[PDB]
Amino acid sequence: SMLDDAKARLRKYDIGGKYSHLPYNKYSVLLPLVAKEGKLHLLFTVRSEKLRRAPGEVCFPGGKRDPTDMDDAATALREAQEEVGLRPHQVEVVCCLVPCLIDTDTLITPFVGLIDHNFQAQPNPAEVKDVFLVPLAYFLHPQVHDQINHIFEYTNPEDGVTYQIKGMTANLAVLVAFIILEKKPT
Ligand SMILES: CCC(CC)C(=O)Nc1ccccc1O
Repeated sequence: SMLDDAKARLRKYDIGGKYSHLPYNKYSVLLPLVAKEGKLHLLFTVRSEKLRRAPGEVCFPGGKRDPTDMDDAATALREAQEEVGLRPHQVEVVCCLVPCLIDTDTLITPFVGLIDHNFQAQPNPAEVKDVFLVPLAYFLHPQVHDQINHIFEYTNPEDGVTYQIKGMTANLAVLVAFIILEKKPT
């Protein structure tokens, strides 16, 4: 099937725990895959205008590891629960993609998760101003804008609202699209 095909592709790129013990400042992100209307979508957040770091920006759910987390995947699941109400029975963590090195002392680890069809987002307004879906196929032919720095613009045809997606978030989206959608009969 569509969902079984996605997980089997993703598993070939799983690095597992290989880099997880290194002595960095540690953050995790969850890349949430949702099936709607016969196609795969990614779920994004818009960060609250009140936050210290990157207020108003598009990002995946995520945050800083804390002492309660059993491992890096637990960080990503805790944060997703707090930000959008995703419960653990509603997500299957399929793999761990290549981590992102920043600022010389920080390592951000991305996990891909398959989301239950009955999940409905409950944005926590102290952390998240908006939640939206983008079809995975968009990231193969994006609408690009140069700020020189590449910025994707996505307009939701439901309401005509435009979102800007950039940086690590945009890079990870393209990576997941390539993994899952390259070389497929139509
Ligand atoms: C903006 C939220 C995101 C959560 C994973 C974050 O805090 N990133 C980050 C961490 C350390 C240095 C720079 C950064 O952008």
